[PDB]
Amino acid sequence: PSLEDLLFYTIAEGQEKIPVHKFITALKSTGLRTSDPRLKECMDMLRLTLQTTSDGVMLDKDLFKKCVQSNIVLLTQAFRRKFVIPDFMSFTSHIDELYESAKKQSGGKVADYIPQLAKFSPDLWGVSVCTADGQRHSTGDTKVPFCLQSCVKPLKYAIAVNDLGTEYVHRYVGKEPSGLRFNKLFLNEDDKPHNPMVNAGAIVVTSLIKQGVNNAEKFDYVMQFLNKMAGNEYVGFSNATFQSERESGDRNFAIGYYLKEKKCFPEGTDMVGILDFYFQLCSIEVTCESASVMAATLANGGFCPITGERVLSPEAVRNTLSLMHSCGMYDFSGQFAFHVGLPAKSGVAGGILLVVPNVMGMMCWSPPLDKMGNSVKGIHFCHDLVSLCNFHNYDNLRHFAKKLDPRREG
Amino acid sequence: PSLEDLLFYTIAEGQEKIPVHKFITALKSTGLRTSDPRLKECMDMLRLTLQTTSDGVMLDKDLFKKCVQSNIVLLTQAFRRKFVIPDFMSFTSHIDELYESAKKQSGGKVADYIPQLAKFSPDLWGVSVCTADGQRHSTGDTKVPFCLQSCVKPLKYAIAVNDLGTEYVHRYVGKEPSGLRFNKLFLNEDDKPHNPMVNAGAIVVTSLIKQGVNNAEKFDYVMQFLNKMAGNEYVGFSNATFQSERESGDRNFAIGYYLKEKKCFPEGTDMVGILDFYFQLCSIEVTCESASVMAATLANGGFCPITGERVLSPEAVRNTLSLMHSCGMYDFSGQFAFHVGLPAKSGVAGGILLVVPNVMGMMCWSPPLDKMGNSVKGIHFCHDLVSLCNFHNYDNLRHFAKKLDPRREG
Amino acid sequence: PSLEDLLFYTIAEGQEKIPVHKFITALKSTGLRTSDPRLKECMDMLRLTLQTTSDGVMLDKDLFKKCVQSNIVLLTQAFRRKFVIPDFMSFTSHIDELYESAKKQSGGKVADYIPQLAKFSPDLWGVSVCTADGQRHSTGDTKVPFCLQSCVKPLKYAIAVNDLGTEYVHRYVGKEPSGLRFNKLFLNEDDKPHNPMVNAGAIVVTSLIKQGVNNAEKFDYVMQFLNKMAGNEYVGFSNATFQSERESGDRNFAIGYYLKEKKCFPEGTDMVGILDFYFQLCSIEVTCESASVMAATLANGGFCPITGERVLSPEAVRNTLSLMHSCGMYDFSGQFAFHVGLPAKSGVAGGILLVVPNVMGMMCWSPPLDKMGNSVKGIHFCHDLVSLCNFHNYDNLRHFAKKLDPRREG
Amino acid sequence: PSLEDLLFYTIAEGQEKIPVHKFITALKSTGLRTSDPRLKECMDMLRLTLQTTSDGVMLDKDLFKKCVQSNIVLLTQAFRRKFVIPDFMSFTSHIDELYESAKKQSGGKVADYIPQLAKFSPDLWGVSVCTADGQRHSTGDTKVPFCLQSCVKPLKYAIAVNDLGTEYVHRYVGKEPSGLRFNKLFLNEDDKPHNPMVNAGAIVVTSLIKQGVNNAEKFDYVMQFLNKMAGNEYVGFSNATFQSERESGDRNFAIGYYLKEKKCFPEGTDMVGILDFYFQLCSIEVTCESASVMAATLANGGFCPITGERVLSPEAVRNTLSLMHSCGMYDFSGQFAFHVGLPAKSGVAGGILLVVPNVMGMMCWSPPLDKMGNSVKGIHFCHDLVSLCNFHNYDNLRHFAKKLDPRRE
Ligand SMILES: O=C(Cc1ccccc1)Nc1nnc(O[C@@H]2CCN(c3nnc(NC(=O)Cc4ccccc4)s3)C2)s1
Ligand SMILES: O=C(Cc1ccccc1)Nc1nnc(O[C@@H]2CCN(c3nnc(NC(=O)Cc4ccccc4)s3)C2)s1
Repeated sequence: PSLEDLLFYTIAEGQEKIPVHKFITALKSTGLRTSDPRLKECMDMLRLTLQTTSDGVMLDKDLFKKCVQSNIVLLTQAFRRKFVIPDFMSFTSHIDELYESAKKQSGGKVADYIPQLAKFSPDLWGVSVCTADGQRHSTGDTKVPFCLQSCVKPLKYAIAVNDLGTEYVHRYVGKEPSGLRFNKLFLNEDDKPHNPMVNAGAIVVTSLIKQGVNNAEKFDYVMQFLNKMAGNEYVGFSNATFQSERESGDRNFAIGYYLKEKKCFPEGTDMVGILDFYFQLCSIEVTCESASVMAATLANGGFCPITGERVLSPEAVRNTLSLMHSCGMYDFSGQFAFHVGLPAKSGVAGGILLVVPNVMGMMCWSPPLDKMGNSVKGIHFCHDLVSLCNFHNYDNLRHFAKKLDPRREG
Repeated sequence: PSLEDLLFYTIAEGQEKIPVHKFITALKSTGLRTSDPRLKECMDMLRLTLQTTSDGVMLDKDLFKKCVQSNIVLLTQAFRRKFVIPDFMSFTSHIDELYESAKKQSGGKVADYIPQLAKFSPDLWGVSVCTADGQRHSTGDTKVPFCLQSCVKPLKYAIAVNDLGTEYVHRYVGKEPSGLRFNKLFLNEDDKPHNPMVNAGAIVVTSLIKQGVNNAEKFDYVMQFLNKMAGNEYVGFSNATFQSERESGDRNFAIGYYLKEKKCFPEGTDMVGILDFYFQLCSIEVTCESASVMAATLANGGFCPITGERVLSPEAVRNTLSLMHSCGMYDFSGQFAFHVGLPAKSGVAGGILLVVPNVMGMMCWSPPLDKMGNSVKGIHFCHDLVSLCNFHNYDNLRHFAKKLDPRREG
Repeated sequence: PSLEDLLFYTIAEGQEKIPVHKFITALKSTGLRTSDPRLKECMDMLRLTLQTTSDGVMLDKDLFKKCVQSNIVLLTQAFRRKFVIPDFMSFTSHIDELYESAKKQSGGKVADYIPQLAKFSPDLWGVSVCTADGQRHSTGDTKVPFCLQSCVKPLKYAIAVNDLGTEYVHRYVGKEPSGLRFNKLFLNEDDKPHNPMVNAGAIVVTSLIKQGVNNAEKFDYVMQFLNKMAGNEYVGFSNATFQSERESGDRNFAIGYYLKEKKCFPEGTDMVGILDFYFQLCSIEVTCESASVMAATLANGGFCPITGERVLSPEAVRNTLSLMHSCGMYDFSGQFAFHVGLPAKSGVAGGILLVVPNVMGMMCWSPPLDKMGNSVKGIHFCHDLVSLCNFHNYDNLRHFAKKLDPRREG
Repeated sequence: PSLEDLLFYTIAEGQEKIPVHKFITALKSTGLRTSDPRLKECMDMLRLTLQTTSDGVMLDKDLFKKCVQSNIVLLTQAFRRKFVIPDFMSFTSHIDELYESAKKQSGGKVADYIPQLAKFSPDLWGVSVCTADGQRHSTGDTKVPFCLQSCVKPLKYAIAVNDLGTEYVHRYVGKEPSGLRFNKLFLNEDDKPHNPMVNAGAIVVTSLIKQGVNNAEKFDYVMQFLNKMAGNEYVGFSNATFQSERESGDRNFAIGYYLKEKKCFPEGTDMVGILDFYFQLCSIEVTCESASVMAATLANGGFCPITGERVLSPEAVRNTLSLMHSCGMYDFSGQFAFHVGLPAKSGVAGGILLVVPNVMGMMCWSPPLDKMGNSVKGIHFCHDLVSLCNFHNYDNLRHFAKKLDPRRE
């Protein structure tokens, strides 16, 4: 008996050897990417044996075992259809029609707040999927960088809860939606911002991360933290929006000064500096692939799906998903929690960092926003997504009408 | 091969025949109860053949086989560990520990609004479980009748959505929590009550059920409905509470008139009569066992777990859980949604109607309310429950730290 | 070779005989209805031979031959997938999603002009399809009667051109849209109403049908036509609406008198009587199944698709479609012609008579009008339909980007 | 089995060889022209073997194969009568009678406003066809160059929507016909010109193409666009016409200043410069064969029929065909939309750029205009054409009286 041989004959045909063009397209059809970090060791050993004999792309029973032996447990669950979406290619084609049915919603206005965001083209539209098992798919402008803006608010909240714990973090920021009331107010009635997803609350959260060290070290700590959430995929920084958001942020300055008398920061806070750190964190750049992985990290209880590493404590992810449910889409949050039922977070660059817990993480991106600040195409996509699969938070995994459950086979 | 045979040797021990108490204790240890409605044919023939011969209580291979023949698909999931809680015996032992730690919380005040709820003892405390598969467990004062009071609000909202649909019903009622600055107002800014879980909204929803018939017919139409949600377990009516809620509903009479003014009911509504219907629906009686099956029907996508009949549409159940999530615990809702993450509804009688979607429904009952109107022991129980199992809506089903997952073996 | 046999083994499986439910579910899935008038002999002889032996139910090669013998030419085009939409099962599955996306549009207000249209519920919403070959599908409230109102204008225009020819009819009525300052004016500068689709023009056209005869026969002559256009499905008359349009038609009276000094009718016209006839023609009743067949006759060059009968001359059908293109949706006509590109007609009752030439006719109905008088749901549906298929008048039948073409296989 | 063999034997006679005149006249009778760009390799391989031995003009099955292998799938649908007009030879003979019945209509007066248009003879008259498959036919004066004038308005509108998209373009110009005495006003009540086919709208459209570059580069971008649209057939520039349109263009200046005041352009517009661009764009030269291919690109969903290239987005072609339907013939537009049912666009030079969607494009040219500005012969031809074939937009492709349908056998 052997796990490697059994997998060999499943791909082999009962034939003697496997061409390695056939092995990787068998692999790519599980949705995995040959660049998966949990597979380097297997593809490190395939570029090795694809120089030893440049003739015969072919692989014995025994040559197969020494390329895959290292990663075999992850490869067979991929090949025994044991990933969270077993027929991943069927699901991606649904992602495709979902992408392109959203593609003809030309409504919306791109943020003119800054010359750096009006800059971005209204025809950009990208959707990226990463499952809790690492299966990936993209369509549209999926590797164009854009800034997270307020899509970083759950990520910095998670970091704060991860390092400091729920109870401390919420001495300083609430945990409830304000109400379609106070788009306008900074503080709840305990003189705390309502929740980490609104600018007043985000700024307070930003004040908590890595106290006692300067703002350059603090920023690097969030960036290496954000690196782990993304499996070390792309996360950058556009100094252009950063310097443009510091010239044009009188209300963050309004909020900041509002927080000082009201003694909403912890002792020793340099508010004007924290405003700079906040402006930096909102100009962090990602793609939808990058961001989809961080989404999937939250989809996966704090484990990065493409590295297997523990990034965020489960307590941090639960809280972060809790509040993205209720507060994550500006004024549209309650409507969104009702009709979509997914923890999501939107940003002025056109991003929606969407999380389907226990299934997949996603990132949508189209710069045209509606009049509540949400990517028009993005909102459309998530409505269609829940309208077609039982990813809604309170769909039943047993009785779900004419919806699909991509989590199951036949 | 034939299931009744396969199941026969599973209990048989490899022995000759199965005594019927050995079969009955094996079944009850799966958590099913011999009175299960989906088991009635099987238990009708065990009582019959234990009259056909008053000696030897043992069961041949066909004597067993033609007693379970009608019900075999359910008995096998029961005996093959295929229910959603496979190790139900330890899970109830946890419910017991959970029950008894809430039992030493002597705080709270019993609602003295009317002599009928001040009548109730502060030492009454009951918790009842019913799973999406029909498994039951109770502890404490579990068959004492009490009125749902506002535990009926999700149930009548579901009924309304089932017959009229989301889009119609929500012409008349909102779908968001007010904000804990608006426990006080009746209407949001589209002049709709904020959501079905608050008195103004329940009252509007009640105005929608079964228009065109008188209040006696409406009441029975809702009552037959609650019978189906409860698998025909106890659903009653306390006329004592109803007549006393007719004296002391100046706020409801306030709300009713405020709503008729603002053109909030559908045309042709007799508001004062709807108020009478509303007081009726709030004085409908249950026990925790009755009501736990009621909750399990929403846990189960609208199928009553102990009868298999479809009671509520999936759209009705999803919306009802969506709004119990955010609006279900009066002012404690946002705190509840954060710390417990379970769709729940409380009532001034001491009830909390709790739903763990895809797993189980429950009803806890202790009349002493805290200063926000929620059962003290109930609130204590629900916090302990999710701190011990990954039932929180945004717990991860794969990575959940030191919590238990009763959905899996060990 | 023989045509009945060839169709026999195509369904037969090569097997036995054909169960007659298997023949009829095969027939219905082409979209035909067993009630089709061109199939009456086949279903008469199938109901007959399912009495000749009450106990079959199967079909010999010679028994199949004598049930389909009279109808074989139509059944083969149905079974050789030679109808204008070959995969009708796909297309109706799309129509359903189109219907359900329009169902969530709660905007609009029902015409309260007369108590007869305010009666109608805002949640009535029906869509019905009939192809140039007779294939049908409906969804929603498709056999609820409503009056054509101004959906009759294209039809009476067609009747007029069919009997009198283009050149005579347009002595009295123009053939161009007014332009959106002239919603308000009755006559162009040749002292003719602008076109047959606006009230002044219809009223003049009403004056041309069946001159020299009294109003009872005139109405009856139009009713014979509309029965023929609908294959004798439901077309009725609402005396309720007619008398209320008799009370509240000061404008048609205003218009009627304005048309009389300017000598706009033919000699010998009794203007007030013509106004009465026009009021009758507007309160004629249909359902969307009924009316969808009327649209399909215009889609089909004047032949009723479900009877094969020639109803309108090609000249009448072309002109009526020419003018529904530009003038058919009130103030929205030019926008509708741009974004939808289909000959359509709207009515105050909530109807939209839509024609996809050479393909199919449809009738959408939801009584809520927008602020220009067009069914909100109808307008929404018509956008999504063309946004989904290459039916736009000026889509290309070869290069049409990511749109669907139901005229094509795969 | 092999297609070059099959096509060889369908042409061959069943004899062993084909004279290559028999192959060329058989090819021209499908209506394709040996100059078709999609046949270039094929004619490269017979320009070559028509030197290997200069007499003995005949072709084996393997020699035939090595010239047509490169172009084989386009050549058989040509020879298996699978083009959208299978019997092109009768259709062109119908186009001929339509040409000659229209040629006897001398009504009209040549545009006399500028000397360069007075220059043109009243008896010049050309009609050229190009089908969605590349079949070509002409009659009369079909590569005498003349300016598009206002026949360019759909093309610059197509370019605009192709690069910028429908929603942007129609921020600045409407999408409906004005009303028959609103020929005189420049703006509707949203302060946009009514549509891209009227001068105010065209002038605004001209303001949208290729912003941020100077007017020499702008003009070159449009001509690269028109080159692709015509499959690189004739497109020129009459500097004579351009100088008469600038000396004598007071309404455009009126329009330009009226639009600038009402802020009808996008920010950063140089109005007097855009008027200059608009005047040159209107002096672009074509022939009827040239333009008929441009028409055929619009008949064909934005793909040029003689090169296979994707030129215009499908969204762009639909909108342009939409608006040529309702707004394309000046005051005669509504009448034309009723009786002809074809998207057409007329110009002061005497052109009518006509499109039969999914079938063919054509360009008519006779300089005598009627009293609404449309070529008399062009208008006559467009009436007779639909009077003969079910090309009317709302003709039925199934029940169509005695009109003939060249699309079927
Ligand atoms: O003008 C409108 C419009 C309007 C609409 C309908 C009716 C009337 C007016 N809206 C404004 N929004 N913000 C404004 O000014 C500043 C920025 C936000 N600031 C606040 N944060 N938190 C607050 N409240 C408490 O903290 C309660 C509290 C609870 C317990 C103790 C102390 C205070 S105010 C102050 S003005
Ligand atoms: O007890 C206090 C204490 C208090 C605390 C701090 C300062 C002093 C006093 N305050 C009261 N709260 N409620 C009261 O009773 C009234 C009956 C119901 N009323 C309303 N319901 N819903 C509404 N909706 C809109 O108003 C939206 C809307 C609609 C159109 C435009 C704008 C907004 S009004 C209010 S008294």
